[PDB]
Amino acid sequence: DLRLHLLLNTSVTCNDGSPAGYYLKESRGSRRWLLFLEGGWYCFNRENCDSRYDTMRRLMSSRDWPRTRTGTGILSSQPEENPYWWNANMVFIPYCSSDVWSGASSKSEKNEYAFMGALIIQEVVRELLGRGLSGAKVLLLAGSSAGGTGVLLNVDRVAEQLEKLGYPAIQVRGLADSGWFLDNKQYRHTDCVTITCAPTEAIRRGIRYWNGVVPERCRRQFQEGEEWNCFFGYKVYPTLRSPVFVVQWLFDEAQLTVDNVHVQEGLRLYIQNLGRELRHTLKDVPASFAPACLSHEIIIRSHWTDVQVKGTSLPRALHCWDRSLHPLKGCPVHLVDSCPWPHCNPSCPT
Ligand SMILES: *[C@@H]1O[C@H](CO)[C@@H](O)[C@H](O)[C@H]1NC(C)=O
Ligand SMILES: [NH3+]Cc1cc(-c2ccccc2)no1
Repeated sequence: DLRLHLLLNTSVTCNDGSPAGYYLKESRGSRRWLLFLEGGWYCFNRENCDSRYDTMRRLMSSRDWPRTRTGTGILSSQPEENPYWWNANMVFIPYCSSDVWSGASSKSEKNEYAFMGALIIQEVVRELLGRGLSGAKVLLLAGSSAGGTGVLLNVDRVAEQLEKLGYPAIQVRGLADSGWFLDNKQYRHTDCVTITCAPTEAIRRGIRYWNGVVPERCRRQFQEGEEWNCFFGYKVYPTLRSPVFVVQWLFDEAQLTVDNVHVQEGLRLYIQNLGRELRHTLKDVPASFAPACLSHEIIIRSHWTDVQVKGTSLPRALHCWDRSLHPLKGCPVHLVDSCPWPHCNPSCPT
């Protein structure tokens, strides 16, 4: 079990002004630290944030959080469940800012909600430095779904934070799971009039509502009013300096949802073209794992050890990545299926 700590800086808050926090399991022997960002979509105006507060309140508030959590998948401390990093220091950071971890805005007389995701990450890192992170050799910032996109938005800022604080020896790296989306043509169309709003338009509105922040080099490329581009992995990844491993199902359920897909020729060609386009964007990503499955998230699932690409599991590929950061015979790090239909890989989740 990981133990809850609410942030000592009470000005860094969840949506409703309650303190943000983190769950921690220390490993005294180890100089490896895993900081995991939870996911779960977002909200981008008063009306759809109010709805999220009624029936998804744990994603908006710490008032009802439990005192402990069990570590699962890559956050497990049992080598049988976690062949990769079972002896690491483990941190789970709950997602309570509804801003894809991009926001820097406080609740105030003009703001019903606070959107502080970017500041929550920075404050967790601080307070951890007084609990043993100051002795680390590797900090892996990982996350799933909205948390995976959050890795891409925040990994270089964590690296810059630690450099300016006087810790040049800690190696910061990223692991982005199910956060690599395409701003592609939808299978059926609707103008943005919540349910009808495409992610490009929803994120453009959200950035303005959240006071959202994107990595500096990407911001400089796309400039004012076009920062939404940096929420799409294939556009922001080439601007990053930190090593980032990309995990992405070729037919992600969240991607199909935003494409208005729920089989005849038209839809067959649409689905096959989606897999080809995703594979094309990963062509020159040297650390990646992309199976031809219809699913969503993987790295904190207990059975994450079961899926393989070309005979190599995800825990193995991540271990091969570690070795490469010290090509390797029989220990690959770029693993992308070429078969073109969901579940053409027999190891896909059921
Ligand atoms: C608390 O967090 C706020 C928001 O990031 C920051 O401006 C302030 O400096 C922090 N205070 C301390 C004492 O760390
Ligand atoms: N939790 C799923 C999720 C997906 C997204 C998302 C992020 C960027 C672009 C399109 C969708 N945000 O959250």
